[PDB]
Amino acid sequence: SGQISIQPTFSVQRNLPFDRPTIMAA
Amino acid sequence: DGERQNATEIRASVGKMIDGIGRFYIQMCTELKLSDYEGRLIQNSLTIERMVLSAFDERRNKYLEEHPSAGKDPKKTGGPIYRRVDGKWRRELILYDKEEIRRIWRQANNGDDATAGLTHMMIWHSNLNDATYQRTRALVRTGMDPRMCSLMQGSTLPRRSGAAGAAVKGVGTMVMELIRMIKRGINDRNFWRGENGRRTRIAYERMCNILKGKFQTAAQRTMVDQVRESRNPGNAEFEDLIFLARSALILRGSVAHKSCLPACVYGSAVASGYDFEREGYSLVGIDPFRLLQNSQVYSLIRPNENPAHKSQLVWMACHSAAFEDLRVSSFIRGTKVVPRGKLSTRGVQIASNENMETMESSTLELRSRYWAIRTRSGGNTNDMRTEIIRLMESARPEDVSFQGRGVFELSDEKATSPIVPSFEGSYFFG
Amino acid sequence: DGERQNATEIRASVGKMIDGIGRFYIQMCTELKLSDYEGRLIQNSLTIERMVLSAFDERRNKYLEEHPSAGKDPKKTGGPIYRRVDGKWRRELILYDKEEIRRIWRQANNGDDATAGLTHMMIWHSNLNDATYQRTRALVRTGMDPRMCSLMQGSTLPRRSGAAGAAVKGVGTMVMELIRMIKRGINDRNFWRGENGRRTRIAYERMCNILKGKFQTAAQRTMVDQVRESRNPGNAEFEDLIFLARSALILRGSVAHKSCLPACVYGSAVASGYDFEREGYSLVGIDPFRLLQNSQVYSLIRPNENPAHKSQLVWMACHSAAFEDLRVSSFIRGTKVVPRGKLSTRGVQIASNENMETMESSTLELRSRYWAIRTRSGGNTNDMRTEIIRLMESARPEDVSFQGRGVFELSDEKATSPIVPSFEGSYFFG
Amino acid sequence: SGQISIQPTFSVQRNLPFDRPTIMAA
Amino acid sequence: DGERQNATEIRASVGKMIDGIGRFYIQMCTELKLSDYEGRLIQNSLTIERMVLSAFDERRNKYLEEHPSAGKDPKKTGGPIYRRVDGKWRRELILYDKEEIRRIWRQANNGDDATAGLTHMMIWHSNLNDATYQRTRALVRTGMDPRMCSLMQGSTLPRRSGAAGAAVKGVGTMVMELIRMIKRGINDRNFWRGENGRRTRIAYERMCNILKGKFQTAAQRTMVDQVRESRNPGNAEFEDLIFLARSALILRGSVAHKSCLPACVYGSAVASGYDFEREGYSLVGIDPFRLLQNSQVYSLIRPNENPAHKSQLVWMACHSAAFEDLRVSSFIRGTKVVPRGKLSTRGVQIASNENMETMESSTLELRSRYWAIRTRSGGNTNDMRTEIIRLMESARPEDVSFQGRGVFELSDEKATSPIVPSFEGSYFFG
Amino acid sequence: SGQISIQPTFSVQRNLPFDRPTIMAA
Amino acid sequence: DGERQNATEIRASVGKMIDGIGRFYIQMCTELKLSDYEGRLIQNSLTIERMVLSAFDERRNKYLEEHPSAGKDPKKTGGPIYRRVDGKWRRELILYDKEEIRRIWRQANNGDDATAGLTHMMIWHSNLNDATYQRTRALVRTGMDPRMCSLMQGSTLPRRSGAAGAAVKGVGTMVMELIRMIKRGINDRNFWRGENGRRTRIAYERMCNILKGKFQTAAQRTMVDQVRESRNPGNAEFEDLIFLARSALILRGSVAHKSCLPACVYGSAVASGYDFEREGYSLVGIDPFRLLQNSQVYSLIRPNENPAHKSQLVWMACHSAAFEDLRVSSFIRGTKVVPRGKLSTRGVQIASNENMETMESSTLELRSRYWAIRTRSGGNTNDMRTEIIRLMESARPEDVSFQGRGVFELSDEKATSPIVPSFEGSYFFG
Amino acid sequence: SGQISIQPTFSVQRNLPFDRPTIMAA
Amino acid sequence: SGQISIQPTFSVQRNLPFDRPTIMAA
Amino acid sequence: SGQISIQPTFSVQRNLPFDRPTIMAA
RNA sequence: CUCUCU
RNA sequence: UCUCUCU
RNA sequence: UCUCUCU
RNA sequence: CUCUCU
RNA sequence: UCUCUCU
RNA sequence: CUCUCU
RNA sequence: UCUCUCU
RNA sequence: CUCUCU
RNA sequence: UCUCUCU
RNA sequence: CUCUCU
RNA sequence: UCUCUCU
RNA sequence: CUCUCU
Repeated sequence: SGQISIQPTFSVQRNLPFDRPTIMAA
Repeated sequence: DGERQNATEIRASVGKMIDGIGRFYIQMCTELKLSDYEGRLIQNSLTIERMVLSAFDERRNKYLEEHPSAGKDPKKTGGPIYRRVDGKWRRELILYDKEEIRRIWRQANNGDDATAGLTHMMIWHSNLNDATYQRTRALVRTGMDPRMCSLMQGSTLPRRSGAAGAAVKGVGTMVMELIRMIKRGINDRNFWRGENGRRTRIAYERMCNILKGKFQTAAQRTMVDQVRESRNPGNAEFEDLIFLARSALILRGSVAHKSCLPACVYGSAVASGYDFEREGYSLVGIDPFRLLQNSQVYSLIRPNENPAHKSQLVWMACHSAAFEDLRVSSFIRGTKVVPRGKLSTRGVQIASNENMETMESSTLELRSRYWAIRTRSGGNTNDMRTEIIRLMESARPEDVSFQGRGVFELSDEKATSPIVPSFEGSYFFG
Repeated sequence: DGERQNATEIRASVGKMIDGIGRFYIQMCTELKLSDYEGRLIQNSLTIERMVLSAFDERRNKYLEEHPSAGKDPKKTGGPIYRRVDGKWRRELILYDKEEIRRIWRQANNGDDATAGLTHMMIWHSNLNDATYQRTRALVRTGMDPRMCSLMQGSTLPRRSGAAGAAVKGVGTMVMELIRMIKRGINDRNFWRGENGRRTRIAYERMCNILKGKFQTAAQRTMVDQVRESRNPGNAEFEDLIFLARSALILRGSVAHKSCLPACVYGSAVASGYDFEREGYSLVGIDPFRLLQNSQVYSLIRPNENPAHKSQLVWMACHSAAFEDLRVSSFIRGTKVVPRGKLSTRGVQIASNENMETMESSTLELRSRYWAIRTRSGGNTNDMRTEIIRLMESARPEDVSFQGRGVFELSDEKATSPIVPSFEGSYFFG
Repeated sequence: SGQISIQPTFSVQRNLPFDRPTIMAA
Repeated sequence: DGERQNATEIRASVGKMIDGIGRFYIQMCTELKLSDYEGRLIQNSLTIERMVLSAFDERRNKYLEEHPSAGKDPKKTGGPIYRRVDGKWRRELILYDKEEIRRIWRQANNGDDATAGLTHMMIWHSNLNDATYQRTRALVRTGMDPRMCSLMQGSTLPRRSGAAGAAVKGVGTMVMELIRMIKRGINDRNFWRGENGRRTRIAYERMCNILKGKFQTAAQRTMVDQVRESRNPGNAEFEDLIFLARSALILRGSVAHKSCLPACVYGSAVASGYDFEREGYSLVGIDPFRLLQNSQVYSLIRPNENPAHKSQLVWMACHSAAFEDLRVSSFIRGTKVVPRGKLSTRGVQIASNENMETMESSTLELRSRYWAIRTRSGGNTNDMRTEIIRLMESARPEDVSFQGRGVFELSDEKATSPIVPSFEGSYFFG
Repeated sequence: SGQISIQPTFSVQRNLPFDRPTIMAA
Repeated sequence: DGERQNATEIRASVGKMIDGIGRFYIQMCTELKLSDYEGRLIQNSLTIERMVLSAFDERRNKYLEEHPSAGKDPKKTGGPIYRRVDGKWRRELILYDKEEIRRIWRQANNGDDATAGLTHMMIWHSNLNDATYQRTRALVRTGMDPRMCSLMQGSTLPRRSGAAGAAVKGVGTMVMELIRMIKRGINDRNFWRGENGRRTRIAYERMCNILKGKFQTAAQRTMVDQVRESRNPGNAEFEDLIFLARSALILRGSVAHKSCLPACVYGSAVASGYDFEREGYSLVGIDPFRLLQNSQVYSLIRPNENPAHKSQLVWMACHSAAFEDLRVSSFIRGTKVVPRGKLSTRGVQIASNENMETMESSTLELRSRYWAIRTRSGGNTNDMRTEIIRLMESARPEDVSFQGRGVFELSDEKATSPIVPSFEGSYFFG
Repeated sequence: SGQISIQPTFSVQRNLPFDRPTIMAA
Repeated sequence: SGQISIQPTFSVQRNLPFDRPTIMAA
Repeated sequence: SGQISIQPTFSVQRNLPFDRPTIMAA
């Protein structure tokens, strides 16, 4: 396993990624 | 906008705390007889910070007083000190009085305890620990899966931290404390009752209320309120808290992010004549970035190790970018950031069982091309369990949070013109 | 030490009250035509005491006047009287005027009401009831657990008792009254308000202040103060009062303990020529023990019952040792004290539905090897709920209260040399 | 259940006993 | 024993209520023009009782006022009245003003509302319903198994009953109300919140507290307290309440048992000149048994039905012996009691769709050889779920509760000599 | 099914019967 | 109707305050050397108002004196000033003495402090802030949900406002202050006690009494009284206050609404020769509407921004219609009012980090077709928690408050003929 | 979320709207 | 709410009415 | 508990001590 | 929730 | 005065 | 020289 | 609670 | 002498 | 999961 | 004509 | 809080 | 003018 | 928890 | 102003 | 479970 999504620290426009093939299913 | 007076007062207060920390480090360096090179070592600054933290730990001091240690007196502290003669580094252990350290700290702060500086040092240590090591063992031991590590920000912060420490720590650490409480409650029945029962109940109250305020959307807020309502929580709301931390990966709470620099940088700044009382300071503004821009810090480098990787680790620890997106971190720093997987460096601390014959000193490249304002938000998100689950379904890998909020050039001290980044690996612990 | 005059005045006052009680009992015995044996019956003395108490109950008298009873006039009183002819006991009911009883009481006290004697008789009755019966039904009905019975001292004392009655009654009885008030308040909303609202509020004030003064340590005192502060108390402070009574088992309050002898002993002492006005008296001194030492009291014994157990029950009721440690009680009395579990005797009172053909009379062995001074303290104890809980944690089954304070020989009338006891069952209601 | 701790009446040195297996737990 | 005044006051109050009920029934019989035989019909007395109950039902009256019925005005009441001319019974419907019934009730009680009489009549109706019909459909509908029916005492009592109605009703009825609340809570989410949320929460509080006081042993008391603690109870504590009612079959709570006679008996007693104000009364004493001993009541008998079985049903309803042991009930009555299975009789009420040509009238044999005092206890019983389960394991079919407490002869009005019964079928609904 | 154990109404010494073959098992 | 003298006196007083404000603005414009166009800028008037407010802030002045700022003296004030030469706008910072500003204010008011004008300016600033920005962060931080924003009227008013400021601020702001007090009380135990304890207790008293007077119906008034009664309030009455603010959305309190125009309009009116001392004034009458009808105000317009939206925002801020119904606001103004969601404009204030090269000036269309009298009521509304909940149930989306009270034509200066509106989006912050 | 009910400023006859699907339920 | 009890102006025999369901309770 | 602050009897310069951890909080 | 520790 | 990226 | 039944 | 800051 | 619509 | 019982 | 440091 | 009801 | 150790 | 509605 | 022992 | 939607 490992780190998955994100922890927004800086106020910059972005697209916070997540890994659905495992997070959505649980 | 009547906050300008309040904002100026807060800036003056944080500048005063930073100035006190810097002058205290200068006093400690002067009394401990280290040269300019030795005083700029990050290991020595970390040792001094541990000196202060252990000196002022009231509960630990009482514990050591009334249970004495084995061959280690409860009256004095120790810490690794590295000094250079003939060009070679060696480690020697110094013994300093806790009372003397406390007196120096009080004198350096105009006779004031100044717990704000202590909390700032603790937050810096916690950020370093988060950026250096993974505590997956504590995650698995308490029952939470090792799968999530983003919420573990500030998991190493002790309970003695004030409201700032509670605000800066992530949702995962609060959940970890809650599950530790629940595990201790399942262990024995005489809990929730008695004299200790009232104290543990109000502790649960306060920690659940700070988790209450940490969260963002209404459904998960209602869920944490309901699990709070339980008088004697157990296994079902054990899984409820597991799910609540689980939902934070998709709808995150508001976790504060601060730039807690090491005491070495503050000491060098004060030695240069900078007075933060008049100029002010801001843990989320340009001031820490500018301070790191014109400051030099040296660190001990182990054999067959990359100074660039250690400098990147130190920079991320300083700016609390351990869980920050790799792309935005590289854009802000200006150099592509190496995730923890291929970091060819161990921790910054040097263990006792190490050889003082193969270590070298290198400058830390704590310079960033861009600077940005740290945000305490979580990101745009726009029975209650099903409602919370339905919210995760909507999220698509394209929602743009902080719309119109870019990075700024170092010369842009007031942030006139944001820079829009255009977007590989994206996870530090991946 | 300027109290010697005050102590002598109090001794003279209590001696005067005791002398008045004794002469009143002598008058009642003379007018009711009982022999020396019949006049020394504890049942007859209890009947006379109930005569006086019912005669002077102003609220009960008014209630009976303005709501008449069924076939029982509100003007006269009754009570069981046992007389012996041909060696056999029988019970007959006498009818005496409340006005006549009141006139006799006033005449026996030099034309003074002397409510002190009435309060003393009420306290003796309450001590007998506490040493004889368990009111666990009242405990369970009001919501308090039946688990605690030590604090129920003086639970049968009516509200007409003065400050002495409030001081002698335990913490549990005050808590029981408080919970009865709270239950009546949850029953209806028109409470705390109106003309009756002011009176019930000042009643709550006074009873909460006497509980205020009853307690010992600062944290529980602060807790009772705070639950007092509530204008319209309810369920949360319902549980607060439950906890406050709950904490009294570990950190007890100061509950007065007095030696309230039956009117038979005082009457016999006065008939012997003893004048308590000059010699003085003390409800906590040697005087009641010495009076019981040289006094004889006879009691009715039911079939297949042990006179020794009834004598022990009467002795404990007299000395208010119902909740006293079994070991110290046995040491003071000189004979091992049987707890209530294996007491092979019913109550001293004989019910109306009883046969006057199988009852025998036996002497009560109210003689004790040692005598001790009664203490009004609670014992050494050295949010606020957690602080109170933490205090219970410290207590260990070895703390020695009343250090250096032992028992004294009957010949040791001034307590020169205390005797240190060396230490099985220890709970009367266990 | 039953009586638990003690109600000190006489001024004698003693060790006031309590039954923790149930009082401390509540 | 200072309760004698309190006991006498309670006896006077209950005697006054009984006298008011009797005089009210006499007034109703006088105004409705029924002969001595017609006035002694239990059906007519039940109709009059329903008259009073429907007249004073404030919520039902308001409901009928503001939602009018179909062809039935909300201003008047009706009820079956049976009268005899030429020896033959017929039923005719009378129309009487609710205001007139209320005025008659107030006048018969010296201008006092006297809700005690209304509650007594409601309890009599509930006892009759419990002794006549089984509400297994309501048990199965709410989720509880039909297996237990002992705890369903007073399940037909409406909410308008005071504290006496709550005390007399069994644990099963309280659990049924709790599960109805839980079902209504699972139905919609807007519950527990809003203006109605506060009222339903305090209703849950009060009903859970009366169930709190109903129970006997500490573990199940703690369990009901914990299920109370839940702010928003659901399915898990749904099963918790199912288990709590389930455990009541083995460790029962304290359920009051009262002798609520029909208004016919009280009316006949008052017509005979008996004044209960002076003589007093007691719902658990000998007084109801003696009143039934010298009272005659006639009832309508359906074709091919046994008058003895109907008399036994009426007697058990009067004495609330619906769930009482068959052997002890037969011993007290002196005639072997037929369980409900082989009772060859329908309900005492006669439906509208019945023929007024094949019905006969028979005297009810409400005479008992022995009389006993009703007990409000549950019987000797001497995580927490496992502890409760372990308690059921200990019970053996030989534990003797109420040791030394027997039955008494009717001539033994004060219960001098109890009679020990020596001990077939034992369950009424078996 | 049917009625199982008992509902003590009168204060008489007795042996309150229950039917274990079904009550204990659940 | 003896108020005519009182009403005329109040009109004269408010007219005198308005005249003083206008002459003060004229003096400031004359001394600061701005043309007619520059003097009519709303930004310049706002800067002058901040000048006055910062000059007279006694607590802030003392704070700055005894804690000096960083590079900013505590003796002088600053503010953005915009001037036009060659047609182009630029911002320059002026430095003026606090003493000089105070002297000018005193001279412009005939040597009188005239705190009424200061309070009026503060209320105008608060109305502008409420109509411009949403403080949902302060709502979520203190624990109240962000769901309600109608009650947040006057949340930015500092404590130095007099009784008028307390009356004009909404229920939500008072609740926010109460919860801030409660949070500070849960933080530390040494509160409610000591010298500061008395002051904070009387502050709680006064603020709870003004909330007492703010509310409308009796049940919620009783609730606020009871939460006041608590000596040391905590978490339960924390939720009680949350519910009390929660109930204000359905049964609102009486919140005053005033037309606080900017100092620019008053200065222009005084420059035109209007004397409000003789003609009088009324913050709820036609006078502010008529004054805005014949007054011209210019504002700075940011690039790609709509002047109409900024004019609508300024108009709503002037008339305190931030939370007013969209339909009635559009009917009164005569132009359909755009809610905050699609307002294509930022705040009226121009930040320091802004370019002085792309800004244009436009006239503010502060003209309304209709005028109406502001009402300080809340609307028709016709345990106590359940009673309050039941009240919310009754409300239906058709109750017509202010029956017969319409709007009036500008020519209808005395309101002879009201106009009945006939009734899309209806919420500004929706 | 957003603004819900109303804050009556002007004395005009109206029908003060509220959004029950969320306010009544809490 | 509204007017509750009475203000005796004329000297006429009467039964001065009050509304207890709310006055007595407060 | 015990004695807390001081009762100045002699006219000598001193620093009158108090125990804030309990006196200030009440 | 970009600029203010708590 | 101890330490470790990743059960 | 004003006015309004009913937060 | 339409016309009156507090 | 600061600022921001909408965790 | 190398150095710390639980 | 009494006495006790510290509920 | 051993010797004094309150 | 009543009474009962221990739901 | 046998004798007292609540 | 209705009623039914036992899904 | 014959008379009552849920």
